[PDB]
Amino acid sequence: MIEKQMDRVVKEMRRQLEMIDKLTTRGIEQVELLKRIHDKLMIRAVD
Amino acid sequence: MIEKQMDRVVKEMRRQLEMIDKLTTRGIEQVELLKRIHDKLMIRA
Amino acid sequence: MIEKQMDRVVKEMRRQLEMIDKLTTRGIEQVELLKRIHDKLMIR
Amino acid sequence: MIEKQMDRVVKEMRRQLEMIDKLTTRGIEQVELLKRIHDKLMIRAV
Repeated sequence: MIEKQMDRVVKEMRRQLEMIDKLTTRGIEQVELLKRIHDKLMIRAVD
Repeated sequence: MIEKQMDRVVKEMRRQLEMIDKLTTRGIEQVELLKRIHDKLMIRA
Repeated sequence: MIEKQMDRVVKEMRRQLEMIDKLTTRGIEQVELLKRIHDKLMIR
Repeated sequence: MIEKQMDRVVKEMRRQLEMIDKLTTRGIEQVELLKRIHDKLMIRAV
């Protein structure tokens, strides 16, 4: 049945997109951590 | 200064990741809409 | 010597974005598995 | 109707995913640009 094949695909896509979402959130955390590093450099760049 | 180049890049990356996030959310909505389509098909046969 | 901390973060971001890339490519495959399903339905 | 509706959805998703892909590639470029910045910092450190 194609409807059962469609089901397997839909579940997989949901699962892929949820992972991409988790990774994206983890990336945004890293970007903040990168902003903090930029800041430390700026503080050191003055003295 | 490198530090100002780093700043421009960090800001850009955040902006890219926020877009990817919006698109991902939009995709999950579409996947639900696809689950609804699969259900209609199940009802039809 | 933060730079080592910056390094650890940059490597991790590279790793995260490469995963997102693999998943994105897997999604595009799926999107075509779906177009084939659409086609089978049309043939019906 | 459902078949054509499904088609709309699928085209939309393919478009969303291709954008995510472009952005991901742009992120990878930025990460390289960041590696280069780290290196410059290393050179300036000594």
